[PDB]
Amino acid sequence: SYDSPDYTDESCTFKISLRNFRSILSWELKNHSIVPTHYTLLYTIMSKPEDLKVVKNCANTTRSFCDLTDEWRSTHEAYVTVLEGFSGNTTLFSCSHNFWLAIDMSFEPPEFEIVGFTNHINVMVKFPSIVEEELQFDLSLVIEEQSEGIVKKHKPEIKGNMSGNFTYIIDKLIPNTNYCVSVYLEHSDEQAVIKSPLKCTLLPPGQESEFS
Repeated sequence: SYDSPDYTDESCTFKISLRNFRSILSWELKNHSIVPTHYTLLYTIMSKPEDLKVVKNCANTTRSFCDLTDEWRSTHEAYVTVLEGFSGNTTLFSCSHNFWLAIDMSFEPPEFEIVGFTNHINVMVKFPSIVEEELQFDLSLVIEEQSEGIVKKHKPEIKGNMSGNFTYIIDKLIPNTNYCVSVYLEHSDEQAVIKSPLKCTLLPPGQESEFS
């Protein structure tokens, strides 16, 4: 019992996710009274809010999460999006949001593993096969190493590392080092931490017996 009534009839909350450096934005329009099925994902760029587009296949669509790999190439812009959802045949809502990709860039879907050796770590971040030489990105990757209780944030040069089986090795460690390795990117702040579900790969723990 606090604040105003729980307006659970239009959460109008949208989220964007970057799968293999592909943009995909979704929406969260809660249902209370009317039951809207089809929606229309409309998007634009903050610098030009007058250039909104009802993306094909994302207009009156009885689906929710709409994709956009080459539709939001303005990585250096805040893709302002207006998702207008009509309940059945009538317009029931029209909400917008300034998507800060350049500042948010949510990366997670990509594949990633980490094999740990008795005395070292073998981290492999599986980013899509792409030739950065034609990449409009300007983001890095952060290999966070949480071994045996020790948390760390690695940020290897992604100048050609975000194009397949990223290869990083966390060394300078002693046997028995179970580390949860996350794969979050960094643009220029400590708030863009898309720390995906880590990977806790251990090494042959050298905590065996003890003799001469």
